[PDB]
Amino acid sequence: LDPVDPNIEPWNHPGSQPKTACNRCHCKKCCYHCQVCFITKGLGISYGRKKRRQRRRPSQGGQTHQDPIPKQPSSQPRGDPTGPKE
Repeated sequence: LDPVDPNIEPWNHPGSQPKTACNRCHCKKCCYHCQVCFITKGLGISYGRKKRRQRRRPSQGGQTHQDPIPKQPSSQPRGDPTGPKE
């Protein structure tokens, strides 16, 4: 775990497939800060996250992030045409 930063850097979704196209729907919103496989396998449950583990807070151009942009989809309804987020 914790290779580059997260396991496969899965903080870049269209907001219409990995979280809408009949995907997982069981471990993505399992009340746990929504980590979705990141620096720790505990899923940010309570091992001691540092937030800076992302090393790309300013990167959110269609990133559909969860911790940095939990505000909304962002860069979707007003940025890149993902699908039904416009």
